[PDB]
Amino acid sequence: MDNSVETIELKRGSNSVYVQYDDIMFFESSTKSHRLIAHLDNRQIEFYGNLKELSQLDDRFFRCHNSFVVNRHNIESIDSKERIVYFKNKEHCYASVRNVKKI
DNA sequence: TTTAACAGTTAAGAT
DNA sequence: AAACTTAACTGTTAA
Ligand SMILES: [Mg+2]
Ligand SMILES: [Mg+2]
Repeated sequence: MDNSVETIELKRGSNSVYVQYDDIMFFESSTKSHRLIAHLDNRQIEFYGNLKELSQLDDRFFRCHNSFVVNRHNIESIDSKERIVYFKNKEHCYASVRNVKKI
């Protein structure tokens, strides 16, 4: 078990992958029902979970949109006009009108 | 500056 | 592991 760095267990059936919090740029809802996609530095992991629970895990995980939970540690910049959040790995996600200012 | 109506869309709670 | 339901979202628009 990785005890020295905060980690989240992402499950796939009886398989588990432990991912360090700051490996994660953001989570988004999957096109697949009841699944989410964790966007890591250079990998994506699809798993069963809910965005609400993830946002409750840690102050750094913020619900910036109904469909997205961002890791504040990995935000590089925000285009506030278009409400696009940019991450250190060059990915982006969207923030909602009601949540963008609270990031 | 603020809140929210509107109407379409979606996250998440039996088999 | 992977259909049906509806509260609560969404951006636009207005006040
Ligand atoms: Mg890292
Ligand atoms: Mg949080």
